[PDB]
Amino acid sequence: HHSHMNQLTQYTITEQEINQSLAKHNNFSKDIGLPGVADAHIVLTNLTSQIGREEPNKVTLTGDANLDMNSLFGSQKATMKLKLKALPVFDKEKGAIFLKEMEVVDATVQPEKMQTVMQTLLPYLNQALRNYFNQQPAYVLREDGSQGEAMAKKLAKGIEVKPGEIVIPFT
Ligand code: NA
Repeated sequence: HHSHMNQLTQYTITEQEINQSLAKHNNFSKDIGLPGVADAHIVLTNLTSQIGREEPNKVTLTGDANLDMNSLFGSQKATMKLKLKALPVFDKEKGAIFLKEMEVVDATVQPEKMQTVMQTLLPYLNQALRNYFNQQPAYVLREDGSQGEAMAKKLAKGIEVKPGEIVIPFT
């Protein structure tokens, strides 16, 4: 019965909850690189997370990107599979979890000639990613959801990353 808080001492956010939230909040569509030389517009979709399985305190993400790579002489479409890693950090003020310092762990690009361009543009993509996800939270605690979530917002004593899920202690 919904009148009883599942958990009384903490609140838990699963990989699946983070994924659905990202699916809502992730609208990453940015320009990366050097206009007129190697300048890509990149849209990131389908971000799926893995919580705290490698580095105990870090999160991993897989996603797809579509790119339009541009130069003064033309453009070419590219697609990309990415693996990313980030550091979840809780902002008490906003009652929100941010995936900070996001960077590309591995990437595969098609077509082939776009492979070397993207390797060069990697640090630009890293910049766009961490600027985007440093300010767009991955998860925001609401007051009009479960009572547990309401209580996390009010009491949250930071977060703790465990295998498979993010825990927000009330204590
Ligand atoms: Na940027």
